[PDB]
Amino acid sequence: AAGEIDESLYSRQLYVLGKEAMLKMQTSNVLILGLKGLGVEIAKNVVLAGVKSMTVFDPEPVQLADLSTQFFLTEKDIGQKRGDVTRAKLAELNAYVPVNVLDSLDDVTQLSQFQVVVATDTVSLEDKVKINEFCHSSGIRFISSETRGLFGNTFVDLGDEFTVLDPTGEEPRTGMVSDIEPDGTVTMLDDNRHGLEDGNFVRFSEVEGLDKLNDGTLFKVEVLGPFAFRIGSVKEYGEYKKGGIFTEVKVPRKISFKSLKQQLSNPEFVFSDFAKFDRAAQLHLGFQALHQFAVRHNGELPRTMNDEDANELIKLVTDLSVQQPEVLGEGVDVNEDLIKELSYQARGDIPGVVAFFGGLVAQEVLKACSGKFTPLKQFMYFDSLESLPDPKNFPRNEKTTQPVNSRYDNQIAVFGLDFQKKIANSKVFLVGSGAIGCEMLKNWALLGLGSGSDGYIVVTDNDSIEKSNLNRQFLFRPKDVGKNKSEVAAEAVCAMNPDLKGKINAKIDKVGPETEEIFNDSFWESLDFVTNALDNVDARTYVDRRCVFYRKPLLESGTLGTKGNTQVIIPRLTESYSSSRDPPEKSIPLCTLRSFPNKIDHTIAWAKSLFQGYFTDSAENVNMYLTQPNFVEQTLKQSGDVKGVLESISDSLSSKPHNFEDCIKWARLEFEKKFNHDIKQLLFNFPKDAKTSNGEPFWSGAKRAPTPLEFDIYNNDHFHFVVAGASLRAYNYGIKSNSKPNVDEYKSVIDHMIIPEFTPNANLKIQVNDDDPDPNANAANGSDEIDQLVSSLPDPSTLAGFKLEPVDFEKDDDTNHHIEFITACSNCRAQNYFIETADRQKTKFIAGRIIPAIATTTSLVTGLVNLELYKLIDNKTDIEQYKNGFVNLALPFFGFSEPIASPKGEYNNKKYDKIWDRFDIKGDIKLSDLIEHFEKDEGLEITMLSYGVSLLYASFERLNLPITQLVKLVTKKDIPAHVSTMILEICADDKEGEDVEVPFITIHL
Ligand SMILES: Nc1ncnc2c1ncn2[C@@H]1O[C@H](COP(=O)(O)OP(=O)(O)OP(=O)(O)O)[C@@H](O)[C@H]1O
Ligand SMILES: [Cl-]
Ligand SMILES: [K+]
Ligand SMILES: [Mg+2]
Ligand SMILES: [Mg+2]
Ligand SMILES: [Mg+2]
Repeated sequence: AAGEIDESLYSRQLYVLGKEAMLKMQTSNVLILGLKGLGVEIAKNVVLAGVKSMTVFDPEPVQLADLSTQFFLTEKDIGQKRGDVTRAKLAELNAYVPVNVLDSLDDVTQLSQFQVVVATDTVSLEDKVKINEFCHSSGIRFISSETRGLFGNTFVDLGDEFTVLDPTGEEPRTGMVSDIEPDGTVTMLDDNRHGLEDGNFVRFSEVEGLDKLNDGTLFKVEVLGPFAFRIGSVKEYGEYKKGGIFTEVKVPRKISFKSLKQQLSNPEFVFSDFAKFDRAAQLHLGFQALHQFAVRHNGELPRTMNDEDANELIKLVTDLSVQQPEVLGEGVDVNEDLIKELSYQARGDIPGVVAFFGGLVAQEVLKACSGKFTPLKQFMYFDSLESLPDPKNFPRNEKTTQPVNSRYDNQIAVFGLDFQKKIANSKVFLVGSGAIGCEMLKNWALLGLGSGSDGYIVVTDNDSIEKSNLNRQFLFRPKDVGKNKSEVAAEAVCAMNPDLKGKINAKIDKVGPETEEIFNDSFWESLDFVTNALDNVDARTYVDRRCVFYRKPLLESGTLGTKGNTQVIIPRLTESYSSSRDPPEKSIPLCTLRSFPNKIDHTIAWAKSLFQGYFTDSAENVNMYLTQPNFVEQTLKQSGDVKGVLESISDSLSSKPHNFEDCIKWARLEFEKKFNHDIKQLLFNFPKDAKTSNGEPFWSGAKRAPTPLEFDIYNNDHFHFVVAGASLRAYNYGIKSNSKPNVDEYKSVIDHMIIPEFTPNANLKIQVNDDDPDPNANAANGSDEIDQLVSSLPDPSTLAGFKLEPVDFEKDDDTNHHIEFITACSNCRAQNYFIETADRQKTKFIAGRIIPAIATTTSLVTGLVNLELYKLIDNKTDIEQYKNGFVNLALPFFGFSEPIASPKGEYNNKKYDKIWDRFDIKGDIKLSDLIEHFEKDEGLEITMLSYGVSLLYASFERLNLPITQLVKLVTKKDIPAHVSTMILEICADDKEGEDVEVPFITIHL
């Protein structure tokens, strides 16, 4: 099993961590001490990630209050040992990870069986120090974490010696160079930014004239603006001539950690929130004081909301400040109000805080196992005090926060009973049931959100469960693959908290325009707020627009590998998701794709397009030509690529295969065309020694002169191009004939083919720049030469019943030849242009647009969302109380900012909210009266009334049609069915005679 990773399970996580880090993880034995909510959350993430084994220690009996955040305990478990009852449920998370229970820790030498030891808040500070001393002195990595109500911390001690092998997890930077001067000044090609920072290291390739500079030697970077950097003298290597590519290399970094005992008096802090810098040292003394309080008082924490205990904690912190003078520093007084809240909340057990630290700490465990990413060094403290409701609405005292003998006692401890009841009675829509959705439903189950008679949860997701989902969608099991995500998730969390039984309406509908009959006005209007758990801009933007329309708050969030974000959208207050979006990533120039690739990303895009044309569009165009009597006529109206469409039909029918041998021949001939003849044609038009107008080499920089390929069936890429191409063609034409192709079989067919020789077309123009005109446009064909191709098409009557079967691209079925073809095809073109070839996993990442994902980040971001949710429940209108988050666990880095206020505008002298305000019109008004009323009371000379894309009115004949009739007219005579409201968008002029931006209209039918 050594060295093997199950890519079909770990696919998305492999794109975060890499194979080497996971191989180190699969050798590491982890021990977690304490299996309340914090411990089980950490264990859940580490077991999903795949370590060698997980061992849990917790002999304490389950009590009902433990269920606040321990999602694997049930009321039937009370009195049993937490470790014992949790082991079997953790074991079900990942069959590759054995989960054991450690019965006793009296003998500390047992720790020597483990590589990483995690001490949660069940471990006293006295025991944490003893355990850390044993781990530190033995070479065992040590991590501890504690949560106390809305506060928490983590401590990391990986020993005297630890090597970071990759500090960031980012793709290495690369770039093309146009000069390296004798002093090492490197000039970037054209406008290309290097993207490097001082102190980075690079190696070089293709630098002609400097020979051994390309041998993998590393050079330390001194940046000289964003388009040049310096590497020190290169005189010893020669004299630059031309060419070159730099590649950033991450070098190992040896670091050293101090023990817990040393760090108690002289801590090294990583801050979680730059608005709260000064709180870290205060909380550092406070968390210690809580332990001292417990040793005084028979192991008990301060009493909930108890002011006597709080005053005692403050004195403990004061005394400790004198013993630990370097913590606060000189002249800094104890923040007594802060310590008071810590005392008041010490017993609290809050799902969002547990999820935040569970995700952070589990990732630190994986860093400890692997050397991947930069460990936290060494203390981080956190609070989410902004989550507290306004005491005017929900007073906090010993009466309101007292236990009621329920699983929620330690959330009540913080928020009070009435606030928890308001959570129970909340009405929420969750859009999506994947990674964030599953974690979200778990958090809500622990909150009891929707368990109240007036509350409920709706969750919708049209997708089914797939194997790779299981790595981070922890409510799903191997047996659940193929079932509907939302339905399985709802059932799973109601087992975790039967209080939610019957309160989760699991739907399998896709959210978007086509389901507004389902998600109608009554549906949205009833909601308290909406939570997104989506993975695409279209769905996120659509939900955002509904939330704006219905003025519902929206909780947005996302992850990308180790990075994540949260966004709070509040009606009449903040920007929305849509207005905050970033302009799209610039696309690859078409000439670069078509003729001058220089990165594997370019050859993969090209190969994916060829795949689409060969095996999807070609088949569809045939079927349409055979089925629609007007196809040819339509194809000149619709056009786009008339020449290409008609040629594909003619090719598809004239060269139809009769057996599998015919498909092999076809694929071998396409190999010759794409990787030999077309390349000789390019070189005919642009000889290797050709010059531009200004006498410089045409083939320089981003233009890499290719060499045609001579087919070699022992080259893996040539072989698999033909295998995959033939199999997909055989699929197209319903031919049948092996998962293992036989090289000798294929070789016998190909060996006996006659391969047409290349003859150049000497009258072609190939586009060099995208600014230049397009030689291969419909305008570049001619209205006369298409007739030949049309009349040469066989009439459908000669092909009765003939049908081609189009391929639907599926990146995640490794037996279907899709990624095989794209990888081989890409790599053959990479061979043409001397680009390094890529394996199937990288090709699948790019061609499939897979998003790197891991449960640690998913759980952490979800925790942060639920800390903002508390603020919706209190109807907070102070924008300064909300927190938009950005996280990068690689670093680790945490940043928070208050949301951005909605832009405000003026159609002069009237102030409006450019996002949330609109004109509400009662009734199906006649067009003329609507135009009038804008002049009457809004003083607007309306100039463009549009419904969706079309313009119902434009000043560039005359209508007295009620809007509902007007829309029918211009939308090909369709009848609105369930529509009670209609959104219209206006362009207008103001009383001063000037065009103004104006809010949209709602027609209430
Ligand atoms: N318009 C929509 N309506 C409802 N659910 C949606 C919509 N668009 C996307 N989703 C859901 O959002 C969820 C996003 O979760 P996530 O991306 O973790 O899972 P996934 O897409 O199956 O995994 P992967 O991206 O790794 O294949 C998906 O389950 C997806 O079905
Ligand atoms: Cl390359
Ligand atoms: K020519
Ligand atoms: Mg400098
Ligand atoms: Mg999916
Ligand atoms: Mg997805």
